[PDB]
Formats: sequence, structure tokens, C-alpha cells
Amino acid sequence: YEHATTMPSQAGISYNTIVNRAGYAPLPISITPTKIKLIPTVNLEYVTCHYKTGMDSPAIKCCGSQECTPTYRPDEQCKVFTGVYPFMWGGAYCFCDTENTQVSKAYVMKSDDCLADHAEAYKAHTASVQAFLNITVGEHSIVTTVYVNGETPVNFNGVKITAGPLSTAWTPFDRKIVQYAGEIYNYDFPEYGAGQPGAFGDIQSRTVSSSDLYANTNLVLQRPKAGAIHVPYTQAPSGFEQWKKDKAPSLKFTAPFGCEIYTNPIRAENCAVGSIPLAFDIPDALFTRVSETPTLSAAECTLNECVYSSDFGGIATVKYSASKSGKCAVHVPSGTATLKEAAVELTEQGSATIHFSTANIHPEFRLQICTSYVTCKGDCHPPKDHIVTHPQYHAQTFTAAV
Ligand SMILES: *[C@@H]1O[C@H](CO)[C@@H](O)[C@H](O)[C@H]1NC(C)=O
Repeated sequence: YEHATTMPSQAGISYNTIVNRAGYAPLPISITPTKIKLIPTVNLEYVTCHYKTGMDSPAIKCCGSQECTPTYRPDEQCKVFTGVYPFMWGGAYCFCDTENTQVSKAYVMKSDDCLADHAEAYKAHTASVQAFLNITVGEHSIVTTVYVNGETPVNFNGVKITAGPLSTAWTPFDRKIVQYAGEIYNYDFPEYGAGQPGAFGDIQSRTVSSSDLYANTNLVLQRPKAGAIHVPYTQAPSGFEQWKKDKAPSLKFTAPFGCEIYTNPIRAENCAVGSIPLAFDIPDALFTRVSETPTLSAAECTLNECVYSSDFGGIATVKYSASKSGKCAVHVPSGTATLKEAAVELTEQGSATIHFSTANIHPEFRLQICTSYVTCKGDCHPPKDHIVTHPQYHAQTFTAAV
């Protein structure tokens, strides 16, 4: 039997329903998503880190000419400064006053700490939603991880569960993101091969172990001081450091819909966004006839207490006269009231207690119970505290009138 019902995509809050037919007893169904995960399809564009400016030892020729011998290292600068007269701890290096030459060259390379202190620049394409759910059908219970795509089923005990596509496809990650120190940032980093100096991406590598290294650090050499041996260089300050100094708070403190953000895998969890269109294919063999189950006759309902509140502040007693003692389900076919409990136990004729949370100030709802239903009605009072530390349990509704 094919049944389908939208389930609000809230983490920690439960959801209940009853599936029934003209000659088959109510079969309860309960769902509880303990963690809804939003993994995006992601690939690595590069990794960046602090640079370090390596530099070959100056090659000094005493009154002889030199040449800018080229090598091919990242962001290389090579220059042949003439008219030098260097000094060491032992005195003047050369005897010719003029015509001495010093060839000096400098280059960029990855910091020694880049293997463990680096930022990963990624592109995030599309979303994949998977949720850890607790599903019960007529006391057949399962705890699983369902891939929310409408395709992948979870088929334990013969009932086939399919969690349709997340109704409002949405991600907190833009197309192009960055990971650093276990925090995910939305940042339009330069494409590989366009990194500009003094900003994020000044040095880049396709992988942490990649041989290639593009560097654009605005490296330019200056002539050394007379009587000193060294390689002067003025360079744009490390763009990665500047990004660290100047960056907005991570998505874990700015993401919409209250999403939590985690980094392995890159993902967002507990996004209170949209709803999951669950579809349940219940086998014909799991249904039970109305005759077998406890049948209720001549029930009455009364709200012995009502506190219009986020939690289950509403209490109602049902006086029952059952045909045979046992257990059976209880529900409200309406968004007015959401029940804490799924089923109750009955002993011939007596009373039972139902907990619920409500939106209506003047509540009235049909409590469906054990192959019957009773019209519960009453007046309800406001709650105590202005602010509470948990999310809503009761479906909001327009009617809150006198
Ligand atoms: C779901 O099942 C798991 C089983 O480990 C349990 O720990 C968790 O509390 C259950 N959640 C609810 C309230 O259904």
C-alpha cells in the first residue's frame, strides 16, 4: 500500500501519523530525524599557505663580469649588481675597487609548515542530503541513514521508505568556498593562475604535495648596501596572513537557517529548511483487521489543563469504554495540536491521558483514537516565559481569535 506524507525537516523533533482503511485497524507510523546532513559535491582547486622567500647565496666575482643565469623557480628574480665591494668577517672580499660583480637571485616557495597549516580552496557544485532517521511502523522499528534523493530506499522489514527530494533545494555554500582550521568560508578566491599579490591565493598549489607552484608576490630586488653581502628584496606581505587578519566569521556563525558547519566531509547539518516528502510502501501483510485490535466505544474528552506553549503544555483526559483491554494508537488529523505520545493502554472502561502542544488560543480538535474519534474542545491560557530554549513542537495556524 502506497502512502505519502510530508515530514518537516527539523532535527530532534518527532513526527507521527496513522494509516487506516475501512476494514483495517490503525497502523501507527513514527519518524524522528536525529541529524539531517547537507553534503555538497566538492572538488579541490588548490591549497595556499604562507610563503617563504628562498634566495641563492650571492655569487661574487672580483673585477669580472657575470651573467643572469636563468633557472625556472616560482616568481624568480635575478639581477647582476655591478660596482660592489663586499666585506666579510675577515675583511674586504675583493681587491679591485670597481668592476666587481654580485649576481643575486630570489624566489618564492611553500612555507615549511604548509604541510599542516594551509587553506584549501574548493568549488562546491551540487547538494546531497542524507539524514539519520528513526522509523517505526506498528512496533517494527529501525534506525538507519536514508539518502534523501527520492531514489535510494531503505527496505527493512518489508516496508519501503523513500525520502523524496528536499522540497526547497538550497545550500549555505556558494559555488566557491575555502576551508581553514576547521572552518568553512565563502570567498571568491582567484582562479588557478590568476592569483594577485598581497591577497588570498598569492601562492597556490594544485595539491599539498604537488610539484608545481605558481607564485605572484611582486618580488623585486634592490641593490645591496656597500660593504655588505646579502640579497635585498621587497615583497608584498603574505596574502594568506592578510586573509587571516581580515576575514568575516565562518559559515558556522553566519549561515542561514541555523545550519551547523563541519569540515570532514565539508557539510552543513541541522538546517531547519523546507520539508522531506516521505513516501512509505507498506506491505499488505502488515495491516491488521479492525476486529482484532481494541475497539473503542462511547468516548468523551476534556482538556483538564491547557498551556499554549512551545512544549507539550496541554493535557487532556479521554474517558473510554473499550471492548477489550490492550494498547492502541492516538492522533490528531489536523495541524491544530501535536501529540507527545503515539499510543496508549486501555483497561475496559476508564480514563487515559494525552499530552499535546497547541497553537489555538481557543483549541478544538478531533482526537482520533482506536477506531474512533472524539471532539476535544476547550479554552487555553498563555505560557509563563517569554523566551524558551527549544524549538516549536506545534504547527502554527492562523486562528488565534477570541
Ligand atoms: C533514535 O534511535 C537512537 C538509537 O541509538 C537513539 O539513541 C535516539 O535517542 C533515538 N531518537 C529518538 C528520540 O527517537
